[PDB]
Amino acid sequence: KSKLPKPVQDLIKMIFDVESMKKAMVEYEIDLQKMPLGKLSKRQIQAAYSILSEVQQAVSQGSSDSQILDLSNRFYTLIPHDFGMKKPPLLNNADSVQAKAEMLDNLLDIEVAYSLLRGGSSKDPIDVNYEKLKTDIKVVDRDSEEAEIIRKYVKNTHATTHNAYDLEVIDIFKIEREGECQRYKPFKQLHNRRLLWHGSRTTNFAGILSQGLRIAPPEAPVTGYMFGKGIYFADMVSKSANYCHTSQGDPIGLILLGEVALGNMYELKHASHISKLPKGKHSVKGLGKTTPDPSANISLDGVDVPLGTGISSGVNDTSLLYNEYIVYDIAQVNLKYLLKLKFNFK
Ligand SMILES: NC(=O)c1cc(F)cc2[nH]c(-c3cc4c(o3)CNCC4)nc12
Repeated sequence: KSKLPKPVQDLIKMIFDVESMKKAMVEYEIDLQKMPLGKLSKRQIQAAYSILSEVQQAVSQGSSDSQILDLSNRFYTLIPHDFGMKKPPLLNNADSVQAKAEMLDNLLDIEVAYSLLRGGSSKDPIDVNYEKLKTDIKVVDRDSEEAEIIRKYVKNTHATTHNAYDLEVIDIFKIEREGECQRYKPFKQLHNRRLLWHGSRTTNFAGILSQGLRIAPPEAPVTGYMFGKGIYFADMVSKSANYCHTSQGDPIGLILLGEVALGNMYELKHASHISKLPKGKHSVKGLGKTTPDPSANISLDGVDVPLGTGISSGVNDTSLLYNEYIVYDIAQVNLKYLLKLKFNFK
């Protein structure tokens, strides 16, 4: 006998789905016989990051192949895999290291979700797990102007290059993470506050909601980030929705709208490797060739919502088709909405 609206209950069910957790491990080709979901360890995972860092430093050092193979095997001992016919790829290159690092990040949030679900007896089922997210979740009436702005944002900022799917807003939730208002308070005085997209895999949202958007830990390899270890956002919904990793088998994804206090944006057209920021700068803006039409930006409770159609930016010589935004302090993010999206594939 649960009191939450059904869409909120359906959200709680999808994010605490144990079958989805195991399926994600299977897709990563983890050996579940040797490392079940119930044995995932934050300490083992932390050590796995560190080994990936040693591997990364040894590609760049030009170390012996015996030293590299040995490090790559230590990683596979920490996180056992089952590749069937092929061999476990040697971890001897940036792209192999980044793939295992992105997987470790996903694994950590899966550990957060499952250890939450298995943590500390007369309340309704969906409601006890809802409380573990420490997030107030309310459904946004579809008939509201609130909903109308959000659907125009989604409709107008789908990229032309991301032709593989269309998007339909199923549910719009307004969320308030416990303690995030207070944590965000100092940065509300930063100028240039923007409502931006951040996509992630569904198996990440129990961790995202209970802990907020986080930065990769220092043990993690420095390779693989266009703008270093930070929190990344888009102003084009499909650039973030690509990060849901949804498929035809599971075509439902979750995407966040976060208020991000950008302040004075360090504008860059190519990969730069300071995670440090210049004095007076509070964020990085990667400049894309296409940007939402600035004329159609609107201000909503003092926050810019760039809902315009993508138009040429005039920015030539950039590695980026579309903008992105990075902040390096987790307190610069106040999560506002969680969208349940339907992907209708080609
Ligand atoms: N999630 C997003 O919505 C998103 C939106 C953007 F406009 C740019 C992004 N870049 C990344 C991202 C994730 C990882 C890396 O970059 C580097 N390697 C580790 C994992 N995410 C976004």
